[PDB]
Amino acid sequence: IPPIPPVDFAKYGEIEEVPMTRLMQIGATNLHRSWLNVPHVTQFESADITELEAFRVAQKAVAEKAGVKLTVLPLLLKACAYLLKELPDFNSSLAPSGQALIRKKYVHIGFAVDTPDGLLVPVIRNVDQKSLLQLAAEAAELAEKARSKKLGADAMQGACFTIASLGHIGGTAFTPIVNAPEVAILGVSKASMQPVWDGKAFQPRLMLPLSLSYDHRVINGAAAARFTKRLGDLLADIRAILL
Amino acid sequence: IPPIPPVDFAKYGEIEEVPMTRLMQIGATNLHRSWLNVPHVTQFESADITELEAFRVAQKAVAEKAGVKLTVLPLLLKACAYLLKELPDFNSSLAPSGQALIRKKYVHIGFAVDTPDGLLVPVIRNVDQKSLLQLAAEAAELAEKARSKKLGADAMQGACFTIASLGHIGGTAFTPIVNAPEVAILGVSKASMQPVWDGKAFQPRLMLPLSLSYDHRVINGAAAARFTKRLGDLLADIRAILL
Repeated sequence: IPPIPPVDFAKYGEIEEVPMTRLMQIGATNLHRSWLNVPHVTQFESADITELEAFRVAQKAVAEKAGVKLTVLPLLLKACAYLLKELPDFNSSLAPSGQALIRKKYVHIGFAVDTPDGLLVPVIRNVDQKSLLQLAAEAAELAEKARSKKLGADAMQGACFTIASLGHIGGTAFTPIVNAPEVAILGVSKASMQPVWDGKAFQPRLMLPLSLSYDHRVINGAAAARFTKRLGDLLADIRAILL
Repeated sequence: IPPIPPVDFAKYGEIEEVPMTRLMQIGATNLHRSWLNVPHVTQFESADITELEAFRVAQKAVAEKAGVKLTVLPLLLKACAYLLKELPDFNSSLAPSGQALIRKKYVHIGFAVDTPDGLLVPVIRNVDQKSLLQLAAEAAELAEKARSKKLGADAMQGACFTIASLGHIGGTAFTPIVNAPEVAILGVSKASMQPVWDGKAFQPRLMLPLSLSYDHRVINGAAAARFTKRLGDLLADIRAILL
């Protein structure tokens, strides 16, 4: 692939060289390898989380009694695990022969933690089997170990899917890059009060922006549209996970 | 125990003798054995099922697609199974030595089916592990087999708890009899719209009457009051089963 021509940046003013941590360099390589290997499409959707939010906030007592903080992330992890089982092509990878998908029968999900040294994506194993306060505890632990460089490379392996949440900082939507060999990554941005037509008038609903990027070789437009539609449906009423 | 004196009923008018099925006679014996063995207390509670009802009715599409009818019974079975795990003394039996409780580490629940021949209480095994549409399917099957005399005595065994629902016929509450060696039975009656004080005014909420009878040798008043309070809490918001 043609390289970018070097420029003498100091011809234009003062420059300074800072170096990249080995973590950034690793990260840089993996993103570039994914970019050139995966033809990316991003499907955008918004989910009504007004009732989910009310639930979160009411269970503040129980979560503190348990010592966990219950954010949107365990609710997101539980719903994507239910969906990764319903729509199995999202829980799979392209076999190196280019002619088979390896469908995984397990659901481990990674989530992006941005640390000073670079991006880490710890993996919670068997998300489909853990409860909201279990995933809350564990997500929190893995993030603290990630920040404190105590995350062992074992916990960075064998994910089937990645959630990347930037809702705590800002933004309306973004187009994340698939962590190949996974086949999809869910970006989540900031929730806002939005007018939503109730058939007769506009009601304020709290809306969560979702950005699903996927590997278009494995997932086609209709399948990905159906995945963010079911996810918006499960987040609007998380009780559907019970049936 | 002193017998009831025989009366010549025909001195007062015409009488007719109909016989009891063997099922009624079995049933008659077991109830009398429980009655004389278990000092019974009934704890009454009401649960707000307005939102549960809305959920039931909205999932009518999914349940029909699955071929199951989703009544209140699978929702009741799922919540009592979660609770039978939280409050383990309800999931136990008095050991024959009179000095130990056998705590069961499994949750199988029976439910009363009134058939022409008599009462049958089929048992769904491992209710804690099945989903609302799974319990819906299975409850329906077991009831049809019960009515059609095809219920094998295997499926009438090893229950930990019994739900007896008469909400489809009527009534405000009743005092059910514990099926010893179990230690409790939940009676459920008809839901009604009821005014419920919202701090400022009376709001109509749909209220489900619950009647928990228990074996007072094993369960004391505070524990049973806490059990129907948690059950009313879980039925008012079934999402708490997710955490």
